[PDB]
Amino acid sequence: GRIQDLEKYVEDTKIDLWSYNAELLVALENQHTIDLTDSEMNKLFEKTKKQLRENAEDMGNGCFKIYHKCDNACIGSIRNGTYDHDVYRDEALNNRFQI
Amino acid sequence: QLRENAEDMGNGCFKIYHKCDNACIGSIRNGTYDHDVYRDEALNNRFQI
Repeated sequence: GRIQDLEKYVEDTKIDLWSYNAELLVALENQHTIDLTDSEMNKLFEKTKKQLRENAEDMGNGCFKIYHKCDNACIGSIRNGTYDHDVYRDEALNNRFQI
Repeated sequence: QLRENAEDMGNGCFKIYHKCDNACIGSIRNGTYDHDVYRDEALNNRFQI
């Protein structure tokens, strides 16, 4: 009777609370991961563009236009985060703002 | 606020293209800085030939 009735209550209480509680935990982390992943994408994205003082336009689909013959070393340089803007800057601008 | 008067140095830094006096530095701080007054000289400096 009565006693048994209350621990059935206690049981269902716990499972319900935990179920919802877990449901939120899961969903909150999923969002967090998806955020963190694409944010790091954005962070790498920014790193490139920030490094590229002026030599990069924005193509319109996460693409950049480089205004100098950029050979394997050069392409690899931007990847390596060592790329000097100065060496090419002048020719990049004559190309970019051509008359 | 900085229309044509700031590059991005690459470490949360800006390069202003006019000798910018204490008033000028303080102006950007104060959020009153006109771009126009200096804009022309900033560009001749920035896109020098």
